[PDB]
Amino acid sequence: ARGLNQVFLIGTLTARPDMRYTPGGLAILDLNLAGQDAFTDESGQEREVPWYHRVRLLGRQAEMWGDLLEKGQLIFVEGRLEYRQWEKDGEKKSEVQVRAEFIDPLEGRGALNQVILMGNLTRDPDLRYTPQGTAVVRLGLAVNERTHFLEVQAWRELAEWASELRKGDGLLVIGRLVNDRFQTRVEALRLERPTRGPAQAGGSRP
Amino acid sequence: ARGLNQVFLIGTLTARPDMRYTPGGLAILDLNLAGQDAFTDESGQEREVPWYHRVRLLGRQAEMWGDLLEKGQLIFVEGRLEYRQWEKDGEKKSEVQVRAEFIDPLEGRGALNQVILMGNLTRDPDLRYTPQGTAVVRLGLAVNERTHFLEVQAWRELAEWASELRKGDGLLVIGRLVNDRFQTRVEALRLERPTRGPAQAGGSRP
Repeated sequence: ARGLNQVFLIGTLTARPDMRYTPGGLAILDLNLAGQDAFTDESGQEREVPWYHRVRLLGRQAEMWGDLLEKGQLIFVEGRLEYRQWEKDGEKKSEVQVRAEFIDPLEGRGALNQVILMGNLTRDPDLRYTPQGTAVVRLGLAVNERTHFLEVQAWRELAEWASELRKGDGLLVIGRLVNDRFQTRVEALRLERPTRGPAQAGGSRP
Repeated sequence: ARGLNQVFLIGTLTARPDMRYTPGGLAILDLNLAGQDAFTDESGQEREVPWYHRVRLLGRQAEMWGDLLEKGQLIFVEGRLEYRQWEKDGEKKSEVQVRAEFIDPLEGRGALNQVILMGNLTRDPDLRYTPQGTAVVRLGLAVNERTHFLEVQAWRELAEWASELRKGDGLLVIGRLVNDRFQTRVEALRLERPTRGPAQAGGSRP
């Protein structure tokens, strides 16, 4: 594909979902989900961070659930990232939220956070280093599967590789959604550069 | 969702793709991809297995690439699993293949195998144990996002949990696609049971 925007989550409801409708009649259901990621590796030496994401469900899906979800329920989400900007208003000029296309409450018997995107860089990479000497890069990505602008961050080896990218380059991103004003951004676990599609005729050749 | 069928791969072409058309004019392009998964964990004690999957691209996508792919090219695939059965013919009565909706050749500068499914069990679980005493279960899953029948396998803790499932139960599967007659099946890395949708009125109540 050219523009790809996919989010998969599995977290627990932190409050009872509260229904709501628009003046015209559109059902809107916001679910606050929490879970955690184990950023650790090797034989320990690291640990694991928590995440809290509000996911929005609209329409008939919102209509069939906005009444049955109890605080503490484990839920599976299949959705995408939504970018919105305005004047005035909010916290701030803009926000990125998770939009649920579907949801499926799961049995708890007695967390998953994955994101995959593909777009174009909106500006040149920004490589920086931490006091300890760890490479870190911030990337601006434009995704149109309106256009959505998303922030991505990568560390160490990946950061240094990404520092060689150029504004406008295509980028495939695979990672997890993270928090922090306050901003929802993507923490890249994997990065690849898709070579552009087939090569036209060309005036002077290439 | 109810029926979910998503496959994501990143592997290297093992031969130059060979174009082909149907009598009516449909473009068909088969790509043979290879890669490997590191089934290992903890401080070693394990290693990593290889995979070879033929992915089929049809139509205009097949038309725009079936000429530019060189043996050795790294490719990203976004697709789904396809089940086909017949009489006579093949190897054998049936086959499961990966159907590519899109593909994106990637720059190699100078592997990914993930599957997510949701369907219903077609029969009761089959729990077995290895000589070493390791729990292993084989599950039959029916997915309709025609219906596709897929085989799934899980080990240890997951296998014993899955042995408590019943024919007809809903199941969410997250794992990797594996080989081996010869059969393409799914190796579950994660399993969850989605509680069925909202509860009707009910004659005697439930």
